[PDB]
Amino acid sequence: DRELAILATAENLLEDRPLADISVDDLAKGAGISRPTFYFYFPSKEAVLLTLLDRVVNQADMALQTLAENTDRENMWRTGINVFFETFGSHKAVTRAGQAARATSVEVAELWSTFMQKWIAYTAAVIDAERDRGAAPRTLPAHELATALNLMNERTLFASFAGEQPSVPEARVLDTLVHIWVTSIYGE
Amino acid sequence: DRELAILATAENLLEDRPLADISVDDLAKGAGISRPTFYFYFPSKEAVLLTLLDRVVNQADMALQTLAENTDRENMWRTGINVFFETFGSHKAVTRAGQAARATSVEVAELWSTFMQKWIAYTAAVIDAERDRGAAPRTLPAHELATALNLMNERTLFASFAGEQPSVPEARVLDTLVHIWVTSIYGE
Ligand SMILES: COc1cccc(OCC(=O)Nc2ccc(-c3nc4ccccc4s3)cc2)c1
Ligand SMILES: COc1cccc(OCC(=O)Nc2ccc(-c3nc4ccccc4s3)cc2)c1
Ligand SMILES: [N+]
Ligand SMILES: [N+]
Repeated sequence: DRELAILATAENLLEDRPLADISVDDLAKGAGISRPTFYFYFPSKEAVLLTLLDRVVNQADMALQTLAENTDRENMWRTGINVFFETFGSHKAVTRAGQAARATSVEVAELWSTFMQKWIAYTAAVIDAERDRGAAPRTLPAHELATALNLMNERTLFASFAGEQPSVPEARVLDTLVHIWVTSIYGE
Repeated sequence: DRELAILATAENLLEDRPLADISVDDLAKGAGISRPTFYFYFPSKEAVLLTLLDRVVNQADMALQTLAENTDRENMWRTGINVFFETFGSHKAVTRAGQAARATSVEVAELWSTFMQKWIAYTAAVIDAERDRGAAPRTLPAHELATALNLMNERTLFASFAGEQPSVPEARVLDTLVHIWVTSIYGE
């Protein structure tokens, strides 16, 4: 919880500016500790972002697990995509920074990669179940369809949350993604 | 065409390694010229990448214009998405580097942004035409559906071309994207 202070301060500062405009001394100051005391909890400012990102991706992941262990088909996909929209949506600054650091950082890249593989494998399993019960047609291989849908969400939510041009406005992005998932999963 | 030599050399070196592992002296050497002679044609190695990216995006754009000024609906979308797949697919190293430099470079960011807005506006116009002729249903706003489909293609092609994990294998990515465009455009 000097640790938690450092994490909270880094998330607050990331609202204002990028990681590379945040100094260790910045983080230390905000957390009420000295610089060498900072280095006791974290090896670097990049390690702090990694930890923040790790907690955010694990929060989406635990929320999706919760949903899984339990409405119409459209509403089912909408409630699952909404886990990602609300979770990353509630941590935009960390989302944007972890987005950027995937270039910068092999560790940020592998964390992102492991969780995307997990969410894709879970989307493919649900598509397969829908196909085994006769509710969805056997069109594309489920895992390939899942990979594209998941990558679409990653890129489109990142764009909306960053205010990119072009982007879907944040107020319309959930409905946009759900329409594309549902038509592509159930459509022939 | 000392200019063209510098452009060709930079595209060849980008096959081996990132821009930040390529030196001006590298580019100059490959192009058969001195360093100050290099600085006569380009202000920096970043300006060379910008130019390479500019020619690649304009090539996709002119190819899509060609198609536009002229088969079943599935095949129509497939031939248009294929412009992007073949054009960026034929220039992977430049594609990957321009992908990365969007973070690094406001100019790379604006070039990418201008062309994505243009391709989205064109996809929305064709969707609207399909809806005006009664061939597609009026579901999502055409421009929002176009923005998500185009962002999906950008992210999914970049992943396939980079060999990312996760990605759709390059041999399956065109069919994957076309299925999602067609079901989402024509589906209710
Ligand atoms: C920055 O934004 C990002 C970054 C990375 C991923 C992302 O979206 C993934 C996603 O929405 N995938 C997804 C959505 C829903 C489901 C599921 N929803 C349900 C609902 C009921 C039962 C099983 C499931 S499985 C699975 C994966 C968004
Ligand atoms: C690195 O990979 C990238 C990077 C950026 C964009 C991208 O894909 C955009 C795309 O496929 N959009 C697209 C596809 C097709 C069409 C069209 N296809 C036809 C076909 C006939 C008539 C009109 C049209 S309009 C419009 C936009 C791929
Ligand atoms: N949100
Ligand atoms: N290609």
